[PDB]
Amino acid sequence: RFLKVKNWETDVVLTDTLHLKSTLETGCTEHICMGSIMLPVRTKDQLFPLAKEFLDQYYSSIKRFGSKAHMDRLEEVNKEIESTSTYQLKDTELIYGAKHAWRNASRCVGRIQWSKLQVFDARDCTTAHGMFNYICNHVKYATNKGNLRSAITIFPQRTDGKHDFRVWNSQLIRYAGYKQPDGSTLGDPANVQFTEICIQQGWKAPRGRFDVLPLLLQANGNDPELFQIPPELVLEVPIRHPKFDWFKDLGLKWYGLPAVSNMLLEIGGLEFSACPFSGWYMGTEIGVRDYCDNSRYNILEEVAKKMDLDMRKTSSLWKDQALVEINIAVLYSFQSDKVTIVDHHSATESFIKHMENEYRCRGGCPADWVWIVPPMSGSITPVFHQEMLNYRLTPSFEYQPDPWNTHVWKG
Amino acid sequence: RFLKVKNWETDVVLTDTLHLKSTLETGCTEHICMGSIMLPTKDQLFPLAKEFLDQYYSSIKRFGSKAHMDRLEEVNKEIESTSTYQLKDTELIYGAKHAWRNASRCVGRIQWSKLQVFDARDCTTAHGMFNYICNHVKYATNKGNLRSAITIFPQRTDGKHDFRVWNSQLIRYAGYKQPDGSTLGDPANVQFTEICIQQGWKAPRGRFDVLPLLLQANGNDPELFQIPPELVLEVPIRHPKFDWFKDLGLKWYGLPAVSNMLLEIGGLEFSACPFSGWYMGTEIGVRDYCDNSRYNILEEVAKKMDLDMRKTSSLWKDQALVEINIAVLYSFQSDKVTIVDHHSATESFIKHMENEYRCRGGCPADWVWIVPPMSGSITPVFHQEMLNYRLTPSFEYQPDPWNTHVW
Ligand code: HEM
Ligand code: HEM
Ligand SMILES: Cc1cc(N)nc(CCCCCO[C@H]2CNC[C@H]2Cc2cc(C)cc(N)n2)c1
Ligand SMILES: Cc1cc(N)nc(CCCCCO[C@H]2CNC[C@H]2Cc2cc(C)cc(N)n2)c1
Ligand SMILES: C[C@H](O)[C@H](O)[C@H]1CNc2nc(N)[nH]c(=O)c2N1
Ligand SMILES: C[C@H](O)[C@H](O)[C@H]1CNc2nc(N)[nH]c(=O)c2N1
Ligand SMILES: [Zn+2]
Repeated sequence: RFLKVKNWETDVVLTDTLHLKSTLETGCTEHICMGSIMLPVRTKDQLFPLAKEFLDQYYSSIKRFGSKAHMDRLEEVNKEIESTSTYQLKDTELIYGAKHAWRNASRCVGRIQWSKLQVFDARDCTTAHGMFNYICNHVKYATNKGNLRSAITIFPQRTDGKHDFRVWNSQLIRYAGYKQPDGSTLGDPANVQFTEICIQQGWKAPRGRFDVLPLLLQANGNDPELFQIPPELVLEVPIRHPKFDWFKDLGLKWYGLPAVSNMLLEIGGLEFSACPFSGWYMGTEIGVRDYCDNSRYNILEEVAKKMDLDMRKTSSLWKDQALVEINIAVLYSFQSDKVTIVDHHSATESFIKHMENEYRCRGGCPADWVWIVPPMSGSITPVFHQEMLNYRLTPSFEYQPDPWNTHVWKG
Repeated sequence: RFLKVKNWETDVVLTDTLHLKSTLETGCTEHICMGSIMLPTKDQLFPLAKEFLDQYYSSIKRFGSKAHMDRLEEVNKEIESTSTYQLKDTELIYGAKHAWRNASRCVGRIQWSKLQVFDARDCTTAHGMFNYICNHVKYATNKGNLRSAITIFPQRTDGKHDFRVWNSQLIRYAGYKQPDGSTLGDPANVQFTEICIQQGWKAPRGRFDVLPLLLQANGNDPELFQIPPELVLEVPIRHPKFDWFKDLGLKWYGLPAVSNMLLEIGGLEFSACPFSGWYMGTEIGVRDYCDNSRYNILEEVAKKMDLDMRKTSSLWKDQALVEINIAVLYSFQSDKVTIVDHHSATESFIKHMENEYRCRGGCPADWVWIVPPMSGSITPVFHQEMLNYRLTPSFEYQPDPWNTHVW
């Protein structure tokens, strides 16, 4: 079967056939759409079909489908599964798998880059100290003094679900939040709970507005351990504005390396519960969400104050106006310091070209419109006008519960 | 089966049960979500009639009463005998209101119960339709203090006698493609504009010519009527700071009035049912003015602001976008014509969702349409999970009449 998506700005119509390879559920049914819902120990049983699916895909990608090499590898994995209940990936399969999970990530606007990804194989890691060293090297390599390179570090796979490797941080680099006795928050309100766990675990908190959190690392199902990332490895950018000289005196900065550490990578049925990955920022992630969400740094008021906007009625669009300035500042700052960043116009335009290339070469590109459209200036970006189809392909990146809700403490 | 929606800004969780009364299909499956796709007999009719009358009689605290049963009885026998039936005025009014209440793409539904319903079911000609529409326009406009309204022409019969308003909205600006290759006026309406001329409209060939109405009564060929200019309220667009803004010579109309939809009540189909409220500022300033396939004015405005147009990363589009939108709102407010900003509207809609969950057990909402086309994440609806499903009575999209009509 064929499915058409239309672009309402251009009238370009594309045809999707890739959706036929879809497996996991969407959350939707014929009676309900769950498109805006944020969240809508395997037996040998289910495992071999998932392994076979993956290896069939891998072998097709290299033009070796049905070769003796393909067949030998199927047989090898088959035996390993029946014998050990699991199997190990070859390096080439790990690399391919990790690239494809990014390629398949329907909420990611940055996918034009999916084929350039440095994969760090960390499957020999055994301890939290070992995990710390791997993560430092990833941060240093990815940062590359502001000339950001995409990277993923892959720690050993799940075995019985009692021995998981986890990075407790949601991102490698994030700022502490501290709830004060008066109800106000200092630093990032998104990180208060994780901050509290770190304090509990022995972190000495500086208690400022921009304290880089320590890494909290769990190896082999053991209790996690704290480590401070060497400060010299943490690239940061002071935020200033090209025309407003008072913008610097708001005291804002941000880190250059966006690096998601809480997701689960699934490859051929195997589960990698610690797989920190990083790229570079789109300006709005910082300027819109991190700075201007009410539940975050929430700087809209202060910025509009300093701009002396009319703040008494919302229909002055003072918030919208402050919002643009802040985002100019973010892009300006990163550019001036030579730290890789992309604005939401360039990123979305690039994504539309990627998406069309994908339809032509692959027969589709699953995409989640709710996430792909930037959180400011929605309709003046080309993705707003692009119909998208959302479905799940593996290899994939999945949300998993925060580890403090599940971990069984050893003490 | 009982489903939760979470607001990620406030942590408020609501429980949706109303979806279980959902009837129509979404376009989505467990395998593919189509949330972003714009368009995804006697036996059939009695279930539909019954379902409606059951909820009507429930709404008036008289479910399972004799009057309930007597009407179920009466409509029952009227269908078997006539193959259709007629709504009581009370039912028509209740259904029209609920069609709006159920409109999953409408952010303005806090207003749903204040809707003036004009029963035009006695209409028989295009002139009659014209008369009804002028009255609607004048009533709704109300010298700038806008009032919501719908006018309901006769229901579908054998489908060969449909009433239709060929216009997509009651009031829109013409569009003419040029020898120059470019487009004068609104590019959205080029096609409709040519059909008007081909049907006899003498077009003035300007940038903001109010289109004539093209009305189809009783399946006949449609006819042209100019809305009395004095009834079409327009607003000159100026800026509270930039004096030069007026020199762009931008204007918009005060009355948003969708005229191409199909209203379904209790299985009956009302293919001509123009309805109107009042604008959210972004509809004009973000979409009408700045869409690249619309008036597309960003470049000209940015130039007047002398912004750095060298590079996308200076956010000059974004800068000019805000100003343009300030100008729309400012002008409407100055001239005393009802308008709402996206901040106020979305805040109202969060309050409305609350009410609906509490009093009805849910509220169908399409996030892709509800979140404004500018400044999304600084409005509360961005952070609000919504479930989208189809309830009846409803408004439904219908194919442009010219692709259906035989002359
Ligand atoms: C190269 C630069 C990149 C840019 C500009 C980019 C852009 C984005 C943006 C704007 C989002 C939504 C973020 C949000 O609103 O929180 C996103 C989400 C995502 N991206 Fe990309 N990305 C890039 C690299 C990557 C890489 C290297 C991977 C994995 C290998 C990746 C996988 C994802 C996933 C899994 C999500 C969803 C995260 C979640 O559900 O929490 N991204 N990306
Ligand atoms: C009271 C003032 C009103 C406001 C501020 C309002 C707001 C909106 C907005 C912002 C949209 C999205 C339209 C677009 O972006 O093109 C919308 C769509 C819609 N509204 Fe409301 N609305 C109002 C009154 C009404 C009334 C009176 C009805 C019906 C009686 C209604 C039913 C709908 C329907 C059916 C759609 C979707 C139209 C389509 O799919 O093309 N609206 N409205
Ligand atoms: C690799 C990469 C590149 C780039 N430009 N940006 C990123 C950042 C990814 C997102 C990190 C922040 O996401 C947070 C903030 N809101 C949702 C939360 C992540 C999340 C939460 C939930 C509940 C589900 C889900 N799928 N994802 C990562
Ligand atoms: C009553 C009312 C109040 C208010 N504030 N605004 C409105 C205007 C809403 C609709 C006018 C614009 O809709 C056009 C332009 N883009 C989509 C098209 C309507 C449409 C098109 C298609 C293909 C499907 C669909 N459901 N609706 C109406
Ligand atoms: C409720 C809604 O799904 C939620 O707020 C989403 C909307 N779109 C998003 N888009 C991106 N890129 N990131 C997000 O966190 C969200 N949040
Ligand atoms: C493809 C996508 O569904 C389409 O562009 C939508 C997005 N959201 C919208 N939202 C509103 N309110 N009105 C629209 O016309 C659209 N267009
Ligand atoms: Zn869906």
